[PDB]
Amino acid sequence: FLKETFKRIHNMDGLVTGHRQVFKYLERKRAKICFLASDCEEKQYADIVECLCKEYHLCKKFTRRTLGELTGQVRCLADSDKIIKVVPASACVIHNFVDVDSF
RNA sequence: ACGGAGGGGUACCACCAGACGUGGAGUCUGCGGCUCAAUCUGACCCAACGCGCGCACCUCACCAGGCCCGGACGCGCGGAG
Repeated sequence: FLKETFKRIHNMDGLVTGHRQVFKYLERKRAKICFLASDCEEKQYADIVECLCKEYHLCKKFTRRTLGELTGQVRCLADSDKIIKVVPASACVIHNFVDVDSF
């Protein structure tokens, strides 16, 4: 599951993408958790995240495209259908947060 | 319609009887010309010329130079590595 609330989040946002955003959201930000891209371009790219997280709230899952799905980071035509390639993301972080059903 | 045709009428944007003026000097203002990078334009008998309701900026159109897109909305492509 996990595919509807993000959308409810996104209308008020809370998810973020790109390396600069996450780190600035990793430090000095209310990082609840984030579903990573799962060691894509580089593990060390994300080992910077895991090391800091375990040194300083999240987990991992293999579903990057979905990360671009719940994220409004794909061109969605008015018909509510897929158009462009679901833009892979990785920064994952969640802020406002406003899951429990999963745990 | 016109008549250096005829007959009736009329009005100080016609005259008689008079008055006050203008055109003469300096100046305010608008108008053609000359000039300039530009001296933004319209209107030319009555029926254009202190008229288009006060130009240091704006007004502002013209002259010499510089920021901005404030390119709505649909199709293809790319885009958060």
